[PDB]
Amino acid sequence: ERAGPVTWVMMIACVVVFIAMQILGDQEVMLWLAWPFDPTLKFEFWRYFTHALMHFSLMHILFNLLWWWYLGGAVEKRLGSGKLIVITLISALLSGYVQQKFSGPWFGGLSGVVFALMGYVWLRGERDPQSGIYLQRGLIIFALIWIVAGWFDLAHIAGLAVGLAMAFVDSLNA
Repeated sequence: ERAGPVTWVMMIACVVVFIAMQILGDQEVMLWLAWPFDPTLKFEFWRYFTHALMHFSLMHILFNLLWWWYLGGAVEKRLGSGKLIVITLISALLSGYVQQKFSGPWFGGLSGVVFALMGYVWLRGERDPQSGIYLQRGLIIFALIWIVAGWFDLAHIAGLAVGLAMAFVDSLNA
């Protein structure tokens, strides 16, 4: 009667990891969950996705999970659990890949997924007001501020581009 099962299972997953991180420390958990730092480790495939589960502070997590719950829960409500899973897998895969090239393999966070969900929801809403999915200009304003804020350290754009591409492809139905 609220947010769907994919919205919830992600939130719990990131909660479990964040706690493990508190009890064991960041390093120990990064060591097993981070994008491979060494080609020998390229067959531990969980790492191409599991970087997205790790958060480094209670604000880090809370801020991502608020967006995830609002955006992801809207995608799962209007479009189903299948669509969220796939936006989530592809975006984590790709924003992890771009991020790793920008700055190496020691990173974590669901914000690549979150920027895919923002691009997606906003474009789908723009091109396809039908499916009940839309992003307020207030929130699109918060997206771009968040991006330029990131450029001044006050993944993102890669995420953004995946969500915009997927939403385009999904809105070729006029």
